[PDB]
Amino acid sequence: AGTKLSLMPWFHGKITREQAERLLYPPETGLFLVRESTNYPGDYTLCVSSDGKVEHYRIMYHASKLSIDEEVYFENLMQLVEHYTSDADGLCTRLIKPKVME
Repeated sequence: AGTKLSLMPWFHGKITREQAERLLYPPETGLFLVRESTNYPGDYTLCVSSDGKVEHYRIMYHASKLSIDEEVYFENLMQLVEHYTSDADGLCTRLIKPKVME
């Protein structure tokens, strides 16, 4: 049993920035994961490989709504990933391929 988010192949839970860097190597544009900081529950960073390195997009919450750009907002993290899977909408790349959680 788990939450929907817990079962999402791109969701790695509480891993560090440095551990994400090792998971997203070698670079492959559009390979991605989301990790959570131990600082605070639901403090997420979307980590995506693009143009030979990892880009890190930290989620913010504004009145409980999630964004990574202060332009486009979502109710939850799964909606955010869904959106950027289909088009870049200003990100460095679409989220093309999950780095599958093991």
